[PDB]
Amino acid sequence: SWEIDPKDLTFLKELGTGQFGVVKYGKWRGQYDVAIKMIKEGSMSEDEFIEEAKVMMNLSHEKLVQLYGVCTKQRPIFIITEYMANGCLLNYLREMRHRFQTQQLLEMCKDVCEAMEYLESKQFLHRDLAARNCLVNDQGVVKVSDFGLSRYVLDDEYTSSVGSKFPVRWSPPEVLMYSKFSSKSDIWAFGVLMWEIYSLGKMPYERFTNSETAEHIAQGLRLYRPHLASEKVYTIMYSCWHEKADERPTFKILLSNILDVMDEN
Ligand SMILES: Cn1cc(-c2cccc(N3CCc4c(sc5c4CC(C)(C)C5)C3=O)c2CO)cc(Nc2ccncn2)c1=O
Repeated sequence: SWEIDPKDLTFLKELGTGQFGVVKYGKWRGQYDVAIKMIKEGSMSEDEFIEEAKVMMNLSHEKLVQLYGVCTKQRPIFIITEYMANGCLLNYLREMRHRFQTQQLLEMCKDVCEAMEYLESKQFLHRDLAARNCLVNDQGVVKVSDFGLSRYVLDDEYTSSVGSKFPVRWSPPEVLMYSKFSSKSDIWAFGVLMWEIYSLGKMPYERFTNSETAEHIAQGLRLYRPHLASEKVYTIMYSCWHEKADERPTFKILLSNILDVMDEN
């Protein structure tokens, strides 16, 4: 794992707080934009993360928010990542909702699907894919962020499937019932993400509680077709929500489906 010298980091701006505490914007060696997570003590299974972190860093793709390296020879430890000037996709969708062409929406889906196909090819699970966990750069490219980190979270409200922070609305039945994560639970989440994109950042199952969502999707309830989604596009997101995991497509197939819709237009 790349151990970055904290002396090479210059903090510039507060970016707010996430599950592991404060995140800042800064530069590495006076030139490269980076984000720096300052890992709050007690928020992360740190020994576990450090022991397992090299695989995460070796993940390299244009549509992933890259994990560059770590600073572990001090307290608190740092995680250093690629910086994305336009912030998280969920806010981006909401703030420009009157400006998007539908072709731009499909392109966001393509971006995320490319990232997820790559992770799938590495047998690497995201485990918390959602618009809130995608970021947007200065040229409008969407990238997937914080893949794999859900595993190291110490927060019972997040790790319990009946916790108030658990991503119930992005979870398939087998995750809610058995905590069975697989590439196919990332597939389900991706479908919900597509719905978030085409709904311009609406909350899935708004007005339903988490437990009501779990209850009803287990009984077959599915998100409705957003007004901006064509039938071809809705067919793609809907295919991600087969009750049976083994009936859901791969990200390779989804990518091929999305490319086909793009060509046709
Ligand atoms: C890389 N990066 C991270 C952030 C940023 C800033 C504050 C907080 C966070 N989050 C939010 C999401 C998140 C963490 S850790 C973690 C999650 C989900 C999880 C439960 C699985 C584990 C986090 O660190 C992030 C995303 O990692 C903001 C950026 N950009 C901007 C730009 C302008 N304004 C604000 N942010 C940016 O480029």
